[PDB]
Amino acid sequence: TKSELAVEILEKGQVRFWMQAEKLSGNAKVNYIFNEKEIFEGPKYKMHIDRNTGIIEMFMEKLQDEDEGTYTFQLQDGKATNHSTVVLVGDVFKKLQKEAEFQRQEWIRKQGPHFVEYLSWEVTGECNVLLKCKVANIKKETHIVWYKDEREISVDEKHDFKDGICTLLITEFSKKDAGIYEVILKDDRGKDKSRLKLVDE
Repeated sequence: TKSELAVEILEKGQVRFWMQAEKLSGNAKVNYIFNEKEIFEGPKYKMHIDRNTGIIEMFMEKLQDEDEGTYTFQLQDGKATNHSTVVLVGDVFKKLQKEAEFQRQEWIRKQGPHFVEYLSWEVTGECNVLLKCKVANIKKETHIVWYKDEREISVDEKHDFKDGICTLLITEFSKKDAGIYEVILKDDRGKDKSRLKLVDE
């Protein structure tokens, strides 16, 4: 065994269980085990063996809570028999699960219109407040919608860009302008949201 069973998070948040054998014959057999029960290729687990490199892999799209536990690859090649086990319990499980969830959601988010910088505010002009954000992967069809307190606020609709700044000018800022501002980006590729609680005293 060149390396024992280990688990890492890949791009798109995929979960990769892998180990490396020094050598495989091409006639090797692997059994995959989770919490003392054999598991099989299908909608949940995908398995791969690369003969030349000795790499044996199992992939998952994400970790459900019930996926906490002990994983074993049982390897048989000729008379040689080995196993390698990883225990995914406690903090390591939580960390893997959260990292997978975060990376998967981030990859998805980025395939559509999304925020690069979330809402912030500045003062400009004659005591005005400008709300601003920075967005990316916008297309002509993308809807950009601004709200205060769940009520739409109309702005000029000129996003003749893919990446850029979106702003909302609040003229003569006063108490009536306090509230929860939101900007939604959306098209058939995805939806992203930003929020800003603007107070006045």
